[PDB]
Amino acid sequence: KPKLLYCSNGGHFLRILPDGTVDGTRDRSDQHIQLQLSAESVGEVYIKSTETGQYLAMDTDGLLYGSQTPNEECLFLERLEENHYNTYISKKHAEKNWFVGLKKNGSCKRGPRTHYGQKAILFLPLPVS
Repeated sequence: KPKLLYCSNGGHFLRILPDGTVDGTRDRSDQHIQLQLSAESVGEVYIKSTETGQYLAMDTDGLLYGSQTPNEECLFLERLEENHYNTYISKKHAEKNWFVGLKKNGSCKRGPRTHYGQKAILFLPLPVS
């Protein structure tokens, strides 16, 4: 089943627009916030927009963007945090410890500006319903 990824930080939902853009919206009713989480290997996943077929991927500069094709930049390490929040780490830049995160305003928080402990890197997976 598809999910909604909520960021405790601004109380935003992870969104990927068809223009490749990735930000956060508070509108639980937006079509571009439903994603399908795919397990590639163990602890690894693919995050995909059910609407556009876009994959969430992270550039070399730590910027989030939507990808038309599944690739290296699209895998993330899924971590279940003790508080029952999830964290996602770019697999390509794991050694850098670059996370998926959103500012409080809902803007994408760049991978190297993120860090463990931040509220911007804690997501909660919700039912679309």
